Amino acid sequence: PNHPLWYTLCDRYGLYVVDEANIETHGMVPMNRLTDDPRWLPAMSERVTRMVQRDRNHPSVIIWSLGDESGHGANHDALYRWIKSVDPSRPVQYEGGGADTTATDIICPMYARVDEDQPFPAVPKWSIKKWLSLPGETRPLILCEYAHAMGNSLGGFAKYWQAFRQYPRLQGGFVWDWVDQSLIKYDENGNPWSAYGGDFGDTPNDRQFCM
Amino acid sequence: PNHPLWYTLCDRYGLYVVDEANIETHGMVPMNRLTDDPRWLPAMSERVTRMVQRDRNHPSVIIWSLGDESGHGANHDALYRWIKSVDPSRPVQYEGGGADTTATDIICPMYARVDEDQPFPAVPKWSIKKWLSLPGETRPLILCEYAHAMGNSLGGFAKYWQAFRQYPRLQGGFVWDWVDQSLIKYDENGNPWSAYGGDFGDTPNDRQFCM
Ligand SMILES: CC(C)S[C@@H]1O[C@H](CO)[C@H](O)[C@H](O)[C@H]1O
Ligand SMILES: CC(C)S[C@@H]1O[C@H](CO)[C@H](O)[C@H](O)[C@H]1O
Ligand code: NA
Ligand code: NA
Ligand code: NA
Ligand code: NA
Repeated sequence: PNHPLWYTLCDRYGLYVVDEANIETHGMVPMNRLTDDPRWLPAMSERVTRMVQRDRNHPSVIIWSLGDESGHGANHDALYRWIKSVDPSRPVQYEGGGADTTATDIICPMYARVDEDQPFPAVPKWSIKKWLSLPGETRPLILCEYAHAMGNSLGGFAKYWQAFRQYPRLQGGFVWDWVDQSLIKYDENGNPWSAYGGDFGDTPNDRQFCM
Repeated sequence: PNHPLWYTLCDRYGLYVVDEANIETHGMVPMNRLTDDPRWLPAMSERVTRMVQRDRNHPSVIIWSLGDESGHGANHDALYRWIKSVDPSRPVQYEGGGADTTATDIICPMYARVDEDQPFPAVPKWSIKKWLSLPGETRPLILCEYAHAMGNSLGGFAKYWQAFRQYPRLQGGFVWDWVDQSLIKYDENGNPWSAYGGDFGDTPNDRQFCM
């Protein structure tokens, strides 16, 4: 959840918001180790429930999200239903565990390609065009993340937009991401320069991946 | 319906057969002028019912078809339901009126392209990949006719097969068609040659379109 003024500005200027619970357990092995564990349900529940209690009156918020990259655990299904019960006015989405689990109203993959399948075991990233028509599938698809804009990037961006415009159930996505997470450091003469991972003696680090 | 031995040979050699009623009203304006007219229901009904009565014990017959290029009329709906009632063992298909009407269990377009939409009013031929995922659509898609093999043709055939293999609900199609409808004529010297439309003094004619 963002600084409260963010929603006020989105209400007034006009932007659709996905408001997202502060839950990410990316580094766990497997990713759902905590989210499938009932002992972590209390802690997870408060990150979801308290977000809804704070932000449910903002018109800019159109979609709730259970968090990010925490696999798919029974705790997600429980909190999905909690939101659906408390606030019927907004769809709930969540990408973890393969982007099309029972904890999501929207097929919301990250970095699924337009035409190319990436058939990873357990959590495949189908071509988005293919994903829509999988046997029994009926939901809209909106990429929670796509077109990773790291450095000299956004190659193939037009391929997404051609597809979004051709397929009714391909309803767009959220580019990753808005702003480089570089930090200011200063040389011996006080001149500022942009620093990334590792530049503060931080180790292990993931270098320029913050930008 | 074919010569009765055909089905015997398909039973024994092993070919899947679509058995199709002898109903085609292509030249009507609009195409459904007779098939939507209850006056023509009796004539139509016999072409469907007597086919099913004849061929229903052949294992090679896996799908019933209500005919060809006769638009979509209420008579199709009645006869679709008749077959479903009398023979639940086989899906019923029919392409007329846009290939995805209430008279077909299978989206069965003719000459719909792989990636390119052709958005004709009333009867669009969507990209087959796009067609599968239209809001609310869940049926399998098998082209009743594709890859018109007229003369030096079948360019882009590989594109169909790539899509068939990638998409579960794209379950293939029927090439148009098997054998040139040329007829043997003889010249002044009694030498045989292959003839097409118009070569018998027949007019109006559609020339080489029979091949
Ligand atoms: C590097 C991948 C295995 S994880 C990948 O890292 C990215 C780096 O910017 C983003 O954080 C994405 O959300 C994440 O899926
Ligand atoms: C020419 C189109 C307007 S109709 C087109 O003609 C073809 C000619 O071989 C085939 O008969 C197809 O079945 C038919 O759709
Ligand atoms: Na769209
Ligand atoms: Na990053
Ligand atoms: Na297929
Ligand atoms: Na022909």
